[PDB]
Amino acid sequence: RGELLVSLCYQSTTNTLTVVVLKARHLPSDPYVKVNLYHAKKRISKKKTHVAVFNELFVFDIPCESLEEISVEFLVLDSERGSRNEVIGRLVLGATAEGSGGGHWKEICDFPRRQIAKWHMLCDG
Ligand SMILES: [Cl-]
Ligand SMILES: [Cl-]
Ligand SMILES: [Cl-]
Ligand SMILES: [Cl-]
Ligand SMILES: [Cl-]
Ligand SMILES: [Cl-]
Ligand SMILES: [Cl-]
Ligand code: NA
Ligand code: NA
Repeated sequence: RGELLVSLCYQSTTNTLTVVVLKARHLPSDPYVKVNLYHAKKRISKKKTHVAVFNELFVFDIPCESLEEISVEFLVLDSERGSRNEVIGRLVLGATAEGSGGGHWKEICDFPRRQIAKWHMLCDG
């Protein structure tokens, strides 16, 4: 399913979360990335890159005092005129994400104000 390089930084003093979509590799196409921010299970924000180096920094406002019920969803999509863009791959980082996102997310919580970059495997989405 391919790989996605993301950097995250929990700027806790301002309650912001910065997210950089850097790049994808080994994609199976006209890729862009959509980024959804969830509070508990409600989407509270969304971003997307242009349409595979992406190099795009986003700043999210966190409405609560911690990242405990926050999750970030990355979708790598193939842009195609005249039909629904197909999800090439998917990545969720959060407090109960599979393993990848999970530990990257934990490290973000453990080292606030640090930028931590990591390669993650994409899943089906
Ligand atoms: Cl490689
Ligand atoms: Cl989209
Ligand atoms: Cl979406
Ligand atoms: Cl949408
Ligand atoms: Cl650039
Ligand atoms: Cl932004
Ligand atoms: Cl890595
Ligand atoms: Na935001
Ligand atoms: Na389309």
